[PDB]
Amino acid sequence: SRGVNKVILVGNLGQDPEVRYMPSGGAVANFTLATSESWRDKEQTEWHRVVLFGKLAEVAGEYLRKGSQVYIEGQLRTRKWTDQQDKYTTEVVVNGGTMQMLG
Amino acid sequence: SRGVNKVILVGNLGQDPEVRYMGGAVANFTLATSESWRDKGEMKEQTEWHRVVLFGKLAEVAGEYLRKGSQVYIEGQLRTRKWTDQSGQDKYTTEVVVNVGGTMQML
Amino acid sequence: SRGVNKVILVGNLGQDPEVRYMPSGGAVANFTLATSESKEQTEWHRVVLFGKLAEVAGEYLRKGSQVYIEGQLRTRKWTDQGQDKYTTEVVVNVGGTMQMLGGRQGG
Amino acid sequence: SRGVNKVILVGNLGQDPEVRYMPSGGAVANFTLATSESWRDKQTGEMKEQTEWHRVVLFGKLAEVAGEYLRKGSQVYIEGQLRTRKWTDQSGQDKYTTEVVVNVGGTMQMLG
Repeated sequence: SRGVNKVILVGNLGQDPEVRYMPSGGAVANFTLATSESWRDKEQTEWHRVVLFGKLAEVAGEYLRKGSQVYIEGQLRTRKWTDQQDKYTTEVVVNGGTMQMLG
Repeated sequence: SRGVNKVILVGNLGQDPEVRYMGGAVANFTLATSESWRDKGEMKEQTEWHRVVLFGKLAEVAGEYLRKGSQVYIEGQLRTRKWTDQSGQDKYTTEVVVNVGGTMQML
Repeated sequence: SRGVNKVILVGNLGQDPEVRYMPSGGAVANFTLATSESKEQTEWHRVVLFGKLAEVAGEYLRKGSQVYIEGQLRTRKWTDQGQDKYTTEVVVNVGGTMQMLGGRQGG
Repeated sequence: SRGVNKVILVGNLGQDPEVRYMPSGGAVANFTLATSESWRDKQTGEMKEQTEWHRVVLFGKLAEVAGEYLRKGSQVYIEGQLRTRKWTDQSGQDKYTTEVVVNVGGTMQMLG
């Protein structure tokens, strides 16, 4: 493998985790994570799209709710999709990655 | 300051850095990282392209010394910004932004 | 600079932060932070904070507090009553932070 | 599994890696890694340099890869965790060593 692609997030879920099961039986979870920065000339929030697979996805479905504080270690992935044109979404994907609930 | 938003990358510039002066400098370039896995059986490979943006001294350093193919270490944060393109379509871009608490190191 | 020296910790304070003032007047906080892998084994990390963050730690942190630490490794040499001793600490530098995560361990 | 214990290093080997094989059969490698930072004292204006030497330990394939390809002065990327281990020395002194340990879930990457 060439280079390093690593994301570390701590923040709060903006909604309940959505868990879907793949025909194979592999769990997949999605949720958004808020991080913010406040400074004096001000507050700016960043919303991260997190994707979890397998057991970690199942853990998210059991235990995570809107407002839950989690730690995320994942990788950046930009994927192309089209809808009713070309759209691109950059996600934080947990594959070597971990998820830990902090409350 | 509320939560943690941290990106760490090691990779190679996909082109020469674009440097513009505002007085603070702003530089941008793309970074390739790749993972290689073996098929279930051939050595396969996928590259990920990251959009990096630098501000101040780091941007100026990038313009001086970085070129297409340079290997760098980046520590920054994620920012998704919205723009409408000239067709009226709302578009979003996620970039890796290196401000003060971030670094860039040439390897 | 030359190379990268980065430690990232999430865990719980082993004791109350010890805050002392240096001759210079700068604040310094010291405490231990526990991390564990599960068979279960605990790693105790020696954390050192300086200035405003150290005072913040003394005000608001207690034994059992969950914190996030971003710092760097420093091994410092000190002699005992006369053998040479070394301690490796996680020191929160310019580019580092400490963030209170809320919640606390019990007994 | 409880909390987070992560070290990230980029630096240069201070020696060739020593690779011993355990009786179990798994390889173990160790070497020291130098990281340095340079800054100008904001109060005094002086230029300052400080080097930090890290003790790295690798297991399994990475240990073997290190023995094959890494040498003194090689630039590597390390991701691992901190471990402090206790030992009494032949003089009877309790001693402590903090190492950067790369197990499963860590990586070692040759740079350049």
